[PDB]
Amino acid sequence: NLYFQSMSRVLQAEELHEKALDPFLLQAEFFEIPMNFVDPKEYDIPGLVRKNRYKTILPNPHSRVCLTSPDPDDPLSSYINANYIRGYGGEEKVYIATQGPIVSTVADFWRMVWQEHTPIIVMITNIEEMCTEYWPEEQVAYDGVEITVQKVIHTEDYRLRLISLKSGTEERGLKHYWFTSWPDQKTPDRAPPLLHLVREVEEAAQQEGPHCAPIIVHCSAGIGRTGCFIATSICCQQLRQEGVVDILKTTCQLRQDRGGMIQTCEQYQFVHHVMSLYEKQLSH
Ligand SMILES: O=P(O)(O)C(F)(F)c1cccc(-c2cccc(C3CCCCC3)c2O)c1
Repeated sequence: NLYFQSMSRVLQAEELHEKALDPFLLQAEFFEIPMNFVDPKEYDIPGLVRKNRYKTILPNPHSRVCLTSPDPDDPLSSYINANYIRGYGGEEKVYIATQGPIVSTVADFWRMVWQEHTPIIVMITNIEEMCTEYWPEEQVAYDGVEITVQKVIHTEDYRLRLISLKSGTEERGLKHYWFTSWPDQKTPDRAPPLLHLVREVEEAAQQEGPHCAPIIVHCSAGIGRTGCFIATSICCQQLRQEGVVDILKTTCQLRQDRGGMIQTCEQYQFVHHVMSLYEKQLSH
């Protein structure tokens, strides 16, 4: 409740199923949630224009990812349009939501991957929408870190890249999930590929073992599709643990961390479609 009054609506199975199919109640609920957008005058940094895809979609200062190398005291070098996002039960830094890298922020994005020890990146972008292609065909170096694409795995809904990151003697692995099945119309029949991605990523996150480093999630602005992916991921754990889903409370938690998380009402309804489907799958 730090930045605005959180709201809650605890849904058991029947209400969840019915709520996903009630666009009139969904829009009434959705448009009562504060966007929690940052006033652009909150940042007064020369050269900042080149770091933002959109001038009104800025990272909330309290949860902003600061790039501490090579100069934490330089407001521009330290800047990236990204926020730490709490996971299920308020766990700190489960995710980082960021905008899709642009030409001038490609190297900044890799500085963030390196700083945070990110083991997983989730990219939600259509092949037609091509975010700047920030990974190499085979190999590239950015600020002392050699990035190598070791393997490309093509599945129906995502391209998985197994990437190696090397700097001096230390080597780290990274899994890059490029999801290509984001739908134009957020109808219930388009929910299974997103649910499959959510489940595949949470299993890969568990395989990292204790205190998994932040998972980076991005789409064009880093709020809409990113908000849907993260909200779904949190609610899948809530459903398995508690037997209920609270998409409203989860959306508020996301907005406190980054303004605008779950951008449209159609995206809000889509999360309900995904969660209603997962509840039916779990029931078996
Ligand atoms: O499901 P999707 O394709 O992502 C969608 F939500 F439908 C959708 C459709 C069309 C545009 C955007 C969008 C994406 C990034 C930034 C913005 C800005 C918001 C603030 C003002 C400037 C534009 C967008 O409007 C999202």
